[PDB]
Amino acid sequence: VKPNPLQDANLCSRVFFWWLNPLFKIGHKRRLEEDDMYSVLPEDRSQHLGEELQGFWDKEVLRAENDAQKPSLTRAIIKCYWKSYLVLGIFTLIEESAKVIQPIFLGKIINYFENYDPMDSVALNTAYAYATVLTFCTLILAILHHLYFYHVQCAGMRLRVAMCHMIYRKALRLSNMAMGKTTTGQIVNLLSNDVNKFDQVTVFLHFLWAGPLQAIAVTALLWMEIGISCLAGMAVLIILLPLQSCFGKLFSSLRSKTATFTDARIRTMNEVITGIRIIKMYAWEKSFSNLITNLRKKEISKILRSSCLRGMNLASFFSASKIIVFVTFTTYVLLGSVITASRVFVAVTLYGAVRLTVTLFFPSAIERVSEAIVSIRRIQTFLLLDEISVGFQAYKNYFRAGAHWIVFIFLILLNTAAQVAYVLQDWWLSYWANKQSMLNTEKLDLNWYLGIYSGLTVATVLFGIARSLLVFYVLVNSSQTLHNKMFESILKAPVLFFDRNPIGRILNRFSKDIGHLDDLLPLTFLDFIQTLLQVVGVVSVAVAVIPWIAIPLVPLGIIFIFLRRYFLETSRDVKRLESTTRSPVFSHLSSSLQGLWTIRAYKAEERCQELFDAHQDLHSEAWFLFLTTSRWFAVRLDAICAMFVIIVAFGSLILAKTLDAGQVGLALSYALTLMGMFQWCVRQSAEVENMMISVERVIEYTDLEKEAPWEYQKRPPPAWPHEGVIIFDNVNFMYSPGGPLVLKHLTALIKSQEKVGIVGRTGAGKSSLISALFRLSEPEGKIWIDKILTTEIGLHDLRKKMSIIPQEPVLFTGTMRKNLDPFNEHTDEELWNALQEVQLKETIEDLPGKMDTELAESGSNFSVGQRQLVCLARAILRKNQILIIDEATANVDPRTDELIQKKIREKFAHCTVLTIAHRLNTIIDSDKIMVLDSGRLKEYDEPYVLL
Ligand SMILES: CCCCC[C@H](O)/C=C/[C@H]1[C@H](O)CC(=O)[C@@H]1C/C=C/CCCC(=O)O
Repeated sequence: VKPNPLQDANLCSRVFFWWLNPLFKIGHKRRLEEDDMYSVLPEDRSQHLGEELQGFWDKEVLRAENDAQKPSLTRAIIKCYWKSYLVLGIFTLIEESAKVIQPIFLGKIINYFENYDPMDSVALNTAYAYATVLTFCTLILAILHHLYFYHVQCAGMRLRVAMCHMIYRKALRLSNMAMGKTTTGQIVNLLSNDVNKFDQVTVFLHFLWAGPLQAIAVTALLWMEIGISCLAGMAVLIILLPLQSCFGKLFSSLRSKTATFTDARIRTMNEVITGIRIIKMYAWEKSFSNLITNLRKKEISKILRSSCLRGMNLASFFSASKIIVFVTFTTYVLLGSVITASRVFVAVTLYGAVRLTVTLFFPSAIERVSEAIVSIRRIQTFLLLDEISVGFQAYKNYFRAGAHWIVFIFLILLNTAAQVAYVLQDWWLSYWANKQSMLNTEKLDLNWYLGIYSGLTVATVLFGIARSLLVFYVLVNSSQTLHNKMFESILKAPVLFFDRNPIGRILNRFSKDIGHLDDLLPLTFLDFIQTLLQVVGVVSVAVAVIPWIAIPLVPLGIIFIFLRRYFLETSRDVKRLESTTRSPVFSHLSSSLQGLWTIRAYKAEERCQELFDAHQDLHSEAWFLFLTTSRWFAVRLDAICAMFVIIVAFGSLILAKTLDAGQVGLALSYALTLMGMFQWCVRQSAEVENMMISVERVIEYTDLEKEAPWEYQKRPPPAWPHEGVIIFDNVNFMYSPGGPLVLKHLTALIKSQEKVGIVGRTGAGKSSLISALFRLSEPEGKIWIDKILTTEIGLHDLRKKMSIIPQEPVLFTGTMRKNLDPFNEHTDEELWNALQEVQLKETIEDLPGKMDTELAESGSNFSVGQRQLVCLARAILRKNQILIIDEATANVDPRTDELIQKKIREKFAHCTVLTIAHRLNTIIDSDKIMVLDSGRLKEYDEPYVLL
């Protein structure tokens, strides 16, 4: 088979995942397909994860049913998986007591500088010990965390694989009564949407008892340094939850109404893309343009506000750590105390450690657990019922369609000032401290020192708020202007581009690509640039204090660029192995649920269980690699993220003779903040470059074929239907640019007011004479129509004067006044006269409005007879001279067809008609007939000679 090295691998070799290199050495050159991924451990099969839980649940049900109570399932899980989490809790108890010891040994190094005598070696080694205790917590946090994370992630897939097994095992004991009620759709939703929530629960399960413990320890440590003034920093940290939950539940409404706005646009686009051969022939391209532009305008007007909300939320998350420190320290200073450099940065670090975890992790865990319990209750209710007896162009084209480059020069200067203020606000405190220490009572004036601080604090907020809104606007205008180009381009592409491409493709494009452009890109771009600018400030602050930390940074910045590619090469292959191996599970489940009776008839109900186990083991294999390949990278990254700190600290120590406390504390407090942002910065770029493919494929349009224009300048006479004389020549056809000809040398002669009929063999080019008059596909040759050609005149000026009668009518979503006259150019009584002349006046009398009778379901409420009648009404009201009749007889014999034929024969004042048909009897009494052979034509004078 494929023995995996996860076993037979000593310790100190699976902490760095040293056993997973050959896979990368292989995938680097060959694109492993399916047979290069290892198997699973023995204790990860389904037969081993399904039987034990089934036994526990059966024992629970028995014990319960014994005494009068209701049985539960959340007690049969915990009875099996308690030792695992009992052991996993020790670590999270050990790593939460390390984020509290760093700031306590950071405040003891700084204290060496305030009291510094160069000729004293008994107090310099103790500082080295303090700094050494500070390099053992970073290793724990950064290196030993990625194995505990893998294990707590693997502790969920076991549950998710155990549930599905018993679920399926239950789906083969159902009785007829209980089966006919529930639909298979819900049984598959159980497995496709619910169990998939057990992979995130166990991750967010320890933030419920380790969140309320960290805050107490931190607010008890703060009291020993500064005092009561700590409370003034914990009140600006509990208000954010109220002031954000309500705003989010307000935000949801905008999204709801935006969706209910945009659904109609997609519906109308679906209705347009199908039936384009009728619109392009009736010249009705503008109405849809207008009633699409309106909806798009409304959608944009409703999206702007949501975008502003999200931008303000991001800007509030950016600069919340500056409103706490300002208040607490202005209070600590106004009460009567003095300021030093050993308390400030300790408090800074503690605040930064608390606010993040509390306000970002405590809320999500509750939602996760609630969803999990809901899913568990659903599955429980199920299990108890009865049984049986790219490139840079793709960025320019997307950024230069948003605004002039002046805006791209303004937002740069707007982004490169918020960070400057973010750093100067902190530098001011070090300046204050170093000026205080030099005293011996000539105290310090508070006005200056305390006003400059408020100024630096306000500028940050203003410059952090403006940027988000500006970026959002600049990035939404781009989509706003691309969609219009796309739409206006599709209304002119010939029909050739349509019959080869399927509707689903274009519609999925218009929906999903635009959704991505309008919803997700700006947020990711903004977060990425923000988290990328924070790091540069950290580095530039650490360098300016110790210029000798620029020599190793270059060796450390060249390994990242190669490692990223060495990983991404084979990281973009496992996703395919996951998806393609996941789909067969649902496929087999659906296939097996239907064909059930044919299974119970025979005593073979376990073979399918073996097949299901086999089909799930492959997904287990392909999922066991995702976690390991995601963890093989974070360790190497955290190695650097942690070596930086060691370098900084030991440099500060071996250079204690040429600096002071303020700047070293400033450097350390910024270096101890690098373990969270680096991962996010390196992780968002992946999503960005993944979803830019929609941008790429959208610009595939905006540059396509383009037929002749709609209107020239050589206008025709005010009325040029005078004498319909459609003469012909040796013109030919070409559907494809180099395809076969379906018509050869059709030189004929049609006279004014002469009803003509065309007969032939179905498939010999009988339905191709239509594509030359309306010139859908520009043919070769000459076609004179009343002393003038059809090639030196715009399409509209021609298509508008030749009325067609299609074979299969179609109705459009709207009133009964639009389908007959979308452009108001006639009078109501005229429409009434036409309708009553087409034998339909009482049919609309029944309905309420008589001018607002909405019809839907693609004209399903009427019969083909009424549809042909209303089309004849269109033709009548149009009142043209030429008339092109087509027919496809598949209706019934009753008075419908007889009446339409009588009307065609009597109503029209013998105005240049020419008919098509297949039934020989339909074409009778005509003047001249056309027999269409397999590519030529041999007509005769009258039907009296034909037979
Ligand atoms: C500004 C945000 C700083 C904190 C983000 C933190 O570094 C999470 C990073 C992500 C990144 O994909 C790599 C990694 O290990 C984390 C993946 C897990 C995310 C969900 C649980 C995060 C969780 O434990 O809560």
